[PDB]
Formats: sequence, structure tokens, C-alpha cells
Amino acid sequence: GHPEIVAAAVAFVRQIWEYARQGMSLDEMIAWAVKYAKKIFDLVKKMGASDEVLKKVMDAVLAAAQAYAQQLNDEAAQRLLVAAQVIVQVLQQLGLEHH
Repeated sequence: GHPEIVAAAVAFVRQIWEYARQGMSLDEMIAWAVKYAKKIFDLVKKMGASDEVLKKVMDAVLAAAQAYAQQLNDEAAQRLLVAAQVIVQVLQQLGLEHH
């Protein structure tokens, strides 16, 4: 029950969509993705949110990326989807490290 965290995660994906639209390199987009994944996980951890919340956040990140890929040219959309996959991979691993 933390819709503000889900909305924050979507907003971070929107930031990376802006980066992609501006022609940002894939390597820099991934660097931003990792930074934002850590920020998103901190929200989950500091709010004492459940594993279920973390799963809802991961689902929203992927869905947000798929949505915003429709507002990009082919290459930028491909890069956004890679960056968003990295966000979810980092979130999942941080959740496992948390226990």
C-alpha cells in the first residue's frame, strides 16, 4: 500500500525517457538507471515496505518503460528498455541482499 513509491519509480523511468529522447549514450543511461534503482530501493527500505510492494514497483518500472518506448524512435526506445531492465535487476538483487 505505497502508491507514492510506485509513482516515484515511474517518474524515474520518465527521467530516463527524457535522457533517451535527448540522445544519451547507452552506457550513461545505465549509470543513471543504477543510481535511480538505488534511490527507489531506499524508498522501499526506509518505508518498511513489503516484498509485495517491491514486486509492484518492479512491475511498474517495466510497464512505464514499455509505455514510454512508444514515445521514442527505435534506437532510443531500445536503450530505454535496456536501462529499465537494469533498474529491475538491481531492485531484485537489493531485495535479496536486504533478506
